[PDB]
Amino acid sequence: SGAIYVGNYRVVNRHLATHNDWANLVWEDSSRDLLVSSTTAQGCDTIARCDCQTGVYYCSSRRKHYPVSFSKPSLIFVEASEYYPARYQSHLMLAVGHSEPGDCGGILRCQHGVVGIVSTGGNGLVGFADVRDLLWLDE
Ligand SMILES: Cn1nc(C(=O)NCCc2cscn2)c2ccccc21
Ligand SMILES: [Zn+2]
Repeated sequence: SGAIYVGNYRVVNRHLATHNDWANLVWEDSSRDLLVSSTTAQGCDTIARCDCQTGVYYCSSRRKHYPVSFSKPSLIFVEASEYYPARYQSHLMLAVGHSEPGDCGGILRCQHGVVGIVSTGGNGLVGFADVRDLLWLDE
């Protein structure tokens, strides 16, 4: 689990979105595993606007943060789960690192702020859903 709070928005994995997230829907993209909902309270996380390929991510299955090198956001074929069939997920970044299904929602951060959130994994690789291109989150 996990979410990013910026301004009047909440950014979550689309497959983990609650009934309340869907009732206050702003934007969703099934190909990216992302959903954004509106909030009453003002969030204060900072979104990174950069092309960093190094950062740190939170791994709840180990209660630890790991520093990683990750690829640039792209279109990668990912295997099926109970939430999605096997498909091409877009705006996805991979890194060598540990992850489990329950780790989805953990934030990946660089010196500039929040880069994205854990969304896919397997074979000793962890995938993150990029949020740096969503410029409207700051207004
Ligand atoms: C981080 N992580 N996530 C999952 C997962 O099944 N849930 C996401 C659902 C999904 C499927 S394709 C994009 N999102 C996973 C499975 C094994 C190991 C690590 C993992
Ligand atoms: Zn950066």
